[PDB]
Amino acid sequence: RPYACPVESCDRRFSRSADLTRHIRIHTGQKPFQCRICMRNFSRSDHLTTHIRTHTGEKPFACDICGRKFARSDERKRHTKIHLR
DNA sequence: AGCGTGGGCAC
DNA sequence: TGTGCCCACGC
Ligand SMILES: [Zn+2]
Ligand SMILES: [Zn+2]
Ligand SMILES: [Zn+2]
Repeated sequence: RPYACPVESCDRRFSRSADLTRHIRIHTGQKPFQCRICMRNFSRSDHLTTHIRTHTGEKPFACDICGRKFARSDERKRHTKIHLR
């Protein structure tokens, strides 16, 4: 990991500089992506997309066992295991 | 549960 | 780099 975060209080190191560039947003407080519905700002475009589903009710991920739908794949993943014994 | 949000990284 | 997934933790 050649790329160290230059912020004094931070000890994170990255394999790729582009990842350090994304990381630095934490320290600069930069949130370039805004939700046009509630005007909230987010650090990443991926997180803005899933956030928008909280407004639209879009839930693309259905449980294979019971059909319950979720906005995110990881939510469905956390859910499916409840069907275990 | 609902969902913010960082880290890894494919493309 | 931008875009956007998986994974994982947190409240
Ligand atoms: Zn840092
Ligand atoms: Zn919003
Ligand atoms: Zn289910």
